Amino acid sequence: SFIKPIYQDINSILIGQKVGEPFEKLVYKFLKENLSDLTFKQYEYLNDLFMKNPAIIGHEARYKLFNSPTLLFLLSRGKAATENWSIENLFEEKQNDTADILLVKDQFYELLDVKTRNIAQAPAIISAYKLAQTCAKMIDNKEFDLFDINYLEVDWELNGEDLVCVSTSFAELFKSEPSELYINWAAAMQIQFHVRDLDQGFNGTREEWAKSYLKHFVTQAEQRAISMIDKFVKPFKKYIL
Amino acid sequence: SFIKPIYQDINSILIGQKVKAGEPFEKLVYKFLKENLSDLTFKQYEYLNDLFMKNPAIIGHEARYKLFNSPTLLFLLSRGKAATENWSIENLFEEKQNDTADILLVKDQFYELLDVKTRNISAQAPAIISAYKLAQTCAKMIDNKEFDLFDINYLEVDWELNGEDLVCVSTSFAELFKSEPSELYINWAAAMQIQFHVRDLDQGFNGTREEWAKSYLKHFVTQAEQRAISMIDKFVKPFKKYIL
DNA sequence: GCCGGTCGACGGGC
DNA sequence: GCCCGTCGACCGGC
Ligand SMILES: [Mn+2]
Repeated sequence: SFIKPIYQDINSILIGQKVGEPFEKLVYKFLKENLSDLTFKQYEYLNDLFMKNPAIIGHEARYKLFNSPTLLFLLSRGKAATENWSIENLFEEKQNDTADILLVKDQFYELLDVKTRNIAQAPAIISAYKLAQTCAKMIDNKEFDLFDINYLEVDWELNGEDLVCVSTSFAELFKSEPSELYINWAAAMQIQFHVRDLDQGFNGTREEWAKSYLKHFVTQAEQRAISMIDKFVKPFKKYIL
Repeated sequence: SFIKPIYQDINSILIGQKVKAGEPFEKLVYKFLKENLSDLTFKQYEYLNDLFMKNPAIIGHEARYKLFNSPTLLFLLSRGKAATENWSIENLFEEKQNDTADILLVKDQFYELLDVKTRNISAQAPAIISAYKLAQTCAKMIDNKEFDLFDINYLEVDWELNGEDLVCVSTSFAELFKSEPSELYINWAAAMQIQFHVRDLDQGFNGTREEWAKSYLKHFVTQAEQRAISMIDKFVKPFKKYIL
């Protein structure tokens, strides 16, 4: 995390700003103004990577520029989009992209999401399944010291016509207890939580985090299958008889 | 249906119209219907505001819920205790993008819920209704024998890009209750949404609406059982090896 | 709050 | 095209 060591600073600049989505642009702005050389939006990182490798043409070749199957899986775009890419056909911000912001330096990747809220309902974080896949690849490729998925919550309060930042929170996914992670299966299998109160006491490595998270996903997967029978089958059986 | 009879007209008018998202086409259908079927044509929050406004005596969520005279229709169109509780002429409903129906058409205690879909040409099949929402609707239709009360219909607006602007090329009309229920594709991960292309929706179901409900509920259940099972191969089987 | 279902829009494999 | 995940934004019952 390149953000933790300057989170003091980020908090204080964010506290008192006024406009809740417009808030993440102020996080980007600040980070770009202060960590310029390592601050990227995801489509921007991809553009930079590919521009800097003009000889690397076509999807299969460019897929090799990541030299990480986990990072190829989290950060890369699809075969065709990676094929059709050129200096005249650059990538553009897409919501479907994994990270709000990318911070990279000395081969380390900090995937960062900004979450904005008033004072209610837990946002989508990542597909529980997409995470399981991330973990599997981590473990398979022993990529335990490559990336973090961290979060920044901007808490705002209404004010006339303005919205004002009351406070900020920061959390690191790999510092959380995997089993405390709420999975909303129906809602695109999205892990949901508020950054402000995501547990931060996990005392293992990313390897132990990945194993522990796979245990949780597998567990909940089993639990959902069972829950589906109780919720979606049993009650409706009486109408077929 | 109140638009089935006038569809060649909505089709007449829409085809050939330019727009400089694809969504503003929904805007043109609403304008057309509001003008040619003024009293029937709503938008779920309009009807909601309307139903309550013309009943100033009826106050609070329970009393207002009675206004619907239909468990099944309540389910579809209602806004929940607090929203219904704090509704007034100084706190009217506004359209939410997670309401049931884009457009509501109503005459003589009959309801036509109309969704508008818009598209290019070989696009993703869009969300229709939560398979589970529909499962509850059907059950409610049956528990309460409400088989002649509402239809769920769709209008598809096909556009092609023409330089800066989009030009309506064709349109489609289809009825959910005329589709063969067992053909309805349920995308479980994506909010349990049944997805289909309106244009391709088959319309050869011949039976009571009851038979459609019973037949839908057969599909939903079969599909649910299959999904739960498939979670084991999709989400358990591949990750077991990682358990230490 | 916690839980979890709903509508939208889109990617992206084959 | 079909299949079906992934990210947004949201509701609304306890
Ligand atoms: Mn975001």
